[PDB]
Amino acid sequence: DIEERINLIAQKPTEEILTIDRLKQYLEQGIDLNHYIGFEISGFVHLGTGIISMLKVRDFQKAKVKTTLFLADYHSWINKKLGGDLETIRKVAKGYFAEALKVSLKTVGGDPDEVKVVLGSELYEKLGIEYLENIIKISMNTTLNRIKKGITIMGRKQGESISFAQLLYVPMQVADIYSLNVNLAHGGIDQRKAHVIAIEVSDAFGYKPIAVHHHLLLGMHIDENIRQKLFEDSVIDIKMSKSKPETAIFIHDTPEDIRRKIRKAYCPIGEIELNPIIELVEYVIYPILKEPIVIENKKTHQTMEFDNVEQLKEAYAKKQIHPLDLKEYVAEKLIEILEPARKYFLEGKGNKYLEELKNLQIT
Amino acid sequence: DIEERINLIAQKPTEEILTIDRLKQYLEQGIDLNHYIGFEISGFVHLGTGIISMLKVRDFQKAKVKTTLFLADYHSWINKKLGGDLETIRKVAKGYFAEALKVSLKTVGGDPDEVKVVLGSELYEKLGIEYLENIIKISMNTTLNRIKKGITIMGRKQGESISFAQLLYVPMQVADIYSLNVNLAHGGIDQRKAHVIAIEVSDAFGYKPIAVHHHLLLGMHIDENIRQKLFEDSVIDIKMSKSKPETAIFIHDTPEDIRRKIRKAYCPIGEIELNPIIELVEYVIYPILKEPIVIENKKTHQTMEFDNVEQLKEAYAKKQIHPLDLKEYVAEKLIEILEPARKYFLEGKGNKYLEELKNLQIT
Repeated sequence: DIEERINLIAQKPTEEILTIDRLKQYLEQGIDLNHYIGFEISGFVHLGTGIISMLKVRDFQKAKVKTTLFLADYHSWINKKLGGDLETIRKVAKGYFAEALKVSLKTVGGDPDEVKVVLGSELYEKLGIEYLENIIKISMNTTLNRIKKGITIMGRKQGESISFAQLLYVPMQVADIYSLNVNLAHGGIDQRKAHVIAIEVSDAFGYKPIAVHHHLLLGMHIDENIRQKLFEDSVIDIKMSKSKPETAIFIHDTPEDIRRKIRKAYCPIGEIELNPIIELVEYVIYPILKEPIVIENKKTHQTMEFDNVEQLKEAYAKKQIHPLDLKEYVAEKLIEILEPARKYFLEGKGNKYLEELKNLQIT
Repeated sequence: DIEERINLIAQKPTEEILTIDRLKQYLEQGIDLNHYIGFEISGFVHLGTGIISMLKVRDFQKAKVKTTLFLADYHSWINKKLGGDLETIRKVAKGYFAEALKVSLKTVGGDPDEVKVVLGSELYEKLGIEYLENIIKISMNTTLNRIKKGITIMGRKQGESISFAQLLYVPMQVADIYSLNVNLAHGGIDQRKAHVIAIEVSDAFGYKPIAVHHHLLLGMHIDENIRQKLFEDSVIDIKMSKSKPETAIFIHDTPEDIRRKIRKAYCPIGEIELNPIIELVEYVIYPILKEPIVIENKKTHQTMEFDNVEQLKEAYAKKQIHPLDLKEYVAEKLIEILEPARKYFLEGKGNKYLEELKNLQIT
């Protein structure tokens, strides 16, 4: 069973695990894996922040680990998110953002009742001094350059204007992992540097936490020629974010919005290296539902069935699949998947949080 | 009476007050002045750390302000003081260091029962979240360069090896002032930068704290030619410290030790600009007891009476006072002043803390 668990933790949404041997030792000795993932409360919940993260949380639940959803309200308050008002960030956390992550977990096929939602302020108040001690013990075993290099954890460049709270962010995040006795730290690949610092200070806590980083799902508009020829990739990268609404596919977007956003997305004829459409197939659609991928051509009336995403990338490199039919298949699949979440947020209980907590606070 | 209070807060041990107008506005409106002074628990208590600081605490008590002695155990634990063990630093604080500052306050002529001794850990545990919030609010309104320049608060150079906890020291000290609602921040002139940062973040706390900095009492051995020709003064300065025992006059030193340390001290013939002996007269002896300064020459059998330290510096510039007679007068005066403290620490209750808490912990 052990290998099935590792495969289950190191599945397709996973991009990198540090380290697979440490995870093997942690299962050989019967050790119990605690997991959380940090979420800055910023903007609506889209596919990259919600679906793929919950795809991993569910994959962790099947692997019989403990899962936890962490709402870092202080980390968002440092980055001046949602107007910089702490009370505003706290409601979206306790209200809109938590219910958004739980319905996304149920949508991808997880149990929202089995995971634990922990707010940052309540955790720091519960521990009290132990949190500040962990911060100092981390800061005593790390350098300023390492913290000044781990700015990409929050999605900010090294050249952008700074504040000492943004530097304090990094030991605070490392303190979050140690405070919750988390053995399996999880997040995006942009959250790698802070997790590496956590392993570097395991001497002051008694255990090395294993870091798992999923694939940062890539936005629809990479039509801008940010050609990457080689810090360089970390700064100039662009992904599905919240300042850019038209390139973002939120879990509560109208089917018309999903169609018009998928349609205007970047999709070359045979290119696969940076296609935002096949990435939705590889990291969102197929991981949610593993049934064979069927696209329906127009010019030829035959359907086109592939057992797995590798055969799709084969056929797309051979220019056998027209981009409009792949786009129309992705849009329809995303509509059928998100429709439960859309009903909650637009037609059911979720409307109170989405309509007011997020929009009303916006000036 | 107002001017008598300002004179009483801005007396000879005071080197600089920021700002005298702000202190005048704070007394014109009847505002109440809260005071603390931070103490890293490091080494024995000598004249610079104990006597002159308590001379100001007593001067503050006469000015009818509230006084508080703060034992920054986390700040010493960051600087790896006393072996870096938190529990060891906590006992000297609760035991040796607190009783040392209180008997020094009673020696200079203050009330040890009127001041409040506050430990850092107990304060941070009492406030809990409010302390961490204040730290973030300070760090959000300050830059990294300002914190990277305020390293001299703990007595460390910019070029020396660093740790992120030493940088976090500075917003923590600013958070100490705001957490205790301190309107009159007090310390050495080396503690000026952190107090300036506190005024710079008064926007996030609702009041500008007034900073008072006393004269850093200067060590016996400045015979080394650290000639200062112009950061430069802050790095290369040398003062009465605890790594250098022979240049330090502790409050519990044997009269033989005080004599042999005063005797080998630096004392030019007519120079006054850097004489460690006249500084003991100007900032220690005369402020404690304001009776006319009487030195007794040997070659001429006449005594030499001066109303105040300015006339001493006049006569010393005229080479009318031989350095051995000034040294023998300073040594005898320091012996008669510290003898109450010596009895407590060497012959009375203080021996248990001094003999064991400090020496036993040393390996």
